[PDB]
Amino acid sequence: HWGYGKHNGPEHWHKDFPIAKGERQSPVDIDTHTAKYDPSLKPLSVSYDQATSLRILNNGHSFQVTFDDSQDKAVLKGGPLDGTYRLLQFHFHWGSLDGQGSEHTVDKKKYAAELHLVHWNTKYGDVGKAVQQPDGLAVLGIFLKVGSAKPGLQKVVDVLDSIKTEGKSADFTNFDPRGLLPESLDYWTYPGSLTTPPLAECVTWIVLKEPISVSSEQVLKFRKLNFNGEGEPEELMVDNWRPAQPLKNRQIKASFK
Ligand SMILES: NS(=O)(=O)c1cc(NC(=O)Nc2ccc(C(F)(F)F)cc2)c(O)c([N+](=O)[O-])c1
Ligand SMILES: NS(=O)(=O)c1cc(NC(=O)Nc2ccc(C(F)(F)F)cc2)c(O)c([N+](=O)[O-])c1
Ligand SMILES: [Zn+2]
Repeated sequence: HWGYGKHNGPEHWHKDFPIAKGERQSPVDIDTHTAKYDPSLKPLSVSYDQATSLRILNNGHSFQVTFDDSQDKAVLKGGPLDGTYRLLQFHFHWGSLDGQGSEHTVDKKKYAAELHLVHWNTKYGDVGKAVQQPDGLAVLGIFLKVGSAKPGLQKVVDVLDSIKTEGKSADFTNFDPRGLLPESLDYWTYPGSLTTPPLAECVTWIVLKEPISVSSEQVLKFRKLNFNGEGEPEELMVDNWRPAQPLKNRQIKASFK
């Protein structure tokens, strides 16, 4: 199946997932001079104090931390969104070198990694229904640059040895995702898609302007994960990012001047 290699990477995905060539695909390059300030946008409302993390897992293309989404415990509201969206999981995309790894770019600048917090619209009842709707998901995207360490990330870093290969999972309770947020919640937003198969065009993207800083030692440990399963030849999990897609007839809106 699909992946990020020469023979099964993003340039191949359209053969199995023809929506890869669709009209609202992600990621995109954010041109800061053509983004449109929109004064009708509201501040984001991030309510994560009651979040219940469950598991951390290596799914063969990234690693994810999952949350209990059976109640309104960790929700995203406001911004460009109508309604309440529940946090389901977060995961990262990263590079083999510090100058690549993010999926979105800003004036063509690539960051070392990108954090995606995936939320789904509770009006649709479960996440499987939400992925079939044009407003079903909201993904909060946060850029990572290399610099000072991020203390709130260290406990994710320290458990990655236990999920090195695809299919491994571990208990990962009492993790507070508020420690992954930058100080400012100013954002760009646009209508887009999942950046992995099935590439469904169901996502309101909210990309934060302010990156978080992580240390070289922290991102190094991402690069030690494996795409392969246990007992298979080692293949390092790096460069699990999709390149920017055509913007087509979309406008990126900014919440700030
Ligand atoms: N956590 S999420 O981003 O919001 C998210 C939600 C769903 N929900 C589905 O109901 N169905 C589905 C879609 C495609 C496949 C297929 F065809 F890929 F196998 C299989 C099943 C999902 O599939 C994925 N996903 O990644 O597939 C991600
Ligand atoms: N970049 S992205 O478009 O946001 C993105 C989406 C997915 N897919 C899912 O999360 N699938 C999924 C999650 C839960 C269910 C459940 F539990 F509902 F069945 C069903 C399906 C993903 O694995 C990654 N990734 O890199 O790991 C990135
Ligand atoms: Zn992602």
